[PDB]
Amino acid sequence: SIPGEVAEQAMHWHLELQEPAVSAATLAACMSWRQAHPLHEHAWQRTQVFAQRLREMR
Amino acid sequence: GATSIPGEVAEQAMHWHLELQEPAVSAATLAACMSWRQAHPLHEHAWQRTQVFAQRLREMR
Repeated sequence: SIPGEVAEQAMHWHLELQEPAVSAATLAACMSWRQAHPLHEHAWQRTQVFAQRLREMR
Repeated sequence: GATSIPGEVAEQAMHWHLELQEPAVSAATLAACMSWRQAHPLHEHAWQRTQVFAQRLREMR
């Protein structure tokens, strides 16, 4: 149950962290988002879990 | 016209955009949307252009 705005932020940061190469700026930014509100962190965690499950099904 | 999206890609792009418009989205739904975007360059591109035009349209309402 992630609110839509949190979800799009969650998606944008997850996708950035999937690039082959990530900048320190982007990391710093991702972490700041995660740390800014517990729902950010929760959204991040759950999205990690299902992304992993999804890959295991391809 | 100005480069269109193949029909099946657009159909998927509309589906994923509308899912993300819901007041609440599941993590499963995010993971699926991301996987689609990542599966082919056309998907990601369609997603981005669709965000752009949806925003423009909203500014016209």
